[PDB]
Amino acid sequence: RICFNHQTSQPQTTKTCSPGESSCYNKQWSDFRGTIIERGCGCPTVKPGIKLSCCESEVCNN
Amino acid sequence: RICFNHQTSQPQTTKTCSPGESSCYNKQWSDFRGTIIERGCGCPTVKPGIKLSCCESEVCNN
Repeated sequence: RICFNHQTSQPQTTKTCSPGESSCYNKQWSDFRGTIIERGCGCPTVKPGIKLSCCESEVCNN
Repeated sequence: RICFNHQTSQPQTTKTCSPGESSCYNKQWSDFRGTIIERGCGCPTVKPGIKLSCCESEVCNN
C-alpha cells in the first residue's frame, strides 16, 4: 500500500507502507495556524476533537 | 453519530446512526452513469476494487 504522508498543503509525498498494511489515514484539526492535516499509513487512534478518516486503497488519503 | 447517506451528487441528506455506531463511510465505484458514491453509517466490508473510506466524526463522509 502507498499512502500520502505530506502535511496539510505541502507538496504531495508518499510513504510505502509496511507489508500487510492496507489503510491510509487523514487526521485533521484546527488551531491558531488554521486547519492542520496529517497523513500516513495505517489508521491510528486520535484524541477527541481530532477528525480522523481512514481509507483502504492506493493514495486514497489526500 | 450523524452521517451523510445521500448518493453521488444528490442533495445532502443524513442518517442518525444506531447508538453504538461511531463510523460513517463513503464507498465509490463506477458504472455506466459515471462514478457512484454510496454514503452511510458504519464501515462496511467492500469487494476488491471498491474504494472505501470510513471516518469518525459528525457528517464526515461527504
